[PDB]
Amino acid sequence: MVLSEGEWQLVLHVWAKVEADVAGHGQDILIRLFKSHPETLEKFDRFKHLKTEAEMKASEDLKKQGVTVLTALGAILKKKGHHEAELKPLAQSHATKHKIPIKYLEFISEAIIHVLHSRHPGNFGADAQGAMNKALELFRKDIAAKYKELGYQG
Ligand code: HEM
Repeated sequence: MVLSEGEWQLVLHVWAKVEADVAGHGQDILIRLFKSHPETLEKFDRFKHLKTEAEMKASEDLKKQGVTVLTALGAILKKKGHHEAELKPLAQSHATKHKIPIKYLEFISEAIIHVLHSRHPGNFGADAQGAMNKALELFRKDIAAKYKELGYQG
């Protein structure tokens, strides 16, 4: 799949708003993920003991992880589809070291869309959400293709 330039503009226009608060959006997204799909929190050894949302909000490790996730995703989106080199190391560690199924990448995609929609309604109407969903489906499809070359799931 290939996004048109107008779809990329819609994705990078709401992303520039996310980048005004990367740690705050990082937290929101990871907590939304962990609440919605609590099975995903077990993949995180450093903070799978967390029991409540208040403990998640106060964790400095969880916030730092959110910043890591969003900074890497932001570097991939800004490539506008030319992201082959950025995906390689990412696919390798999620498929071989952490073992994250594609399914979980779908779950965090859903968490991203949920939080942008709540925080940025004005910049995240139907067309901007359709373009963000297309940009995350492209990311997932490319990463699933790399998992397959690496010897993992699909
Ligand atoms: C937008 C999708 C995602 C991006 C861009 C992303 C990015 C990263 C990055 C940059 C790192 C640090 C370097 C590395 O280990 O490769 C990381 C580590 C990790 N990621 Fe992801 N990730 C994503 C989704 C997930 C999901 C959905 C899970 C699990 C449910 C997951 C679990 C982990 C784990 C366990 C680590 C290790 C954390 C620690 O250091 O102990 N990732 N991820």
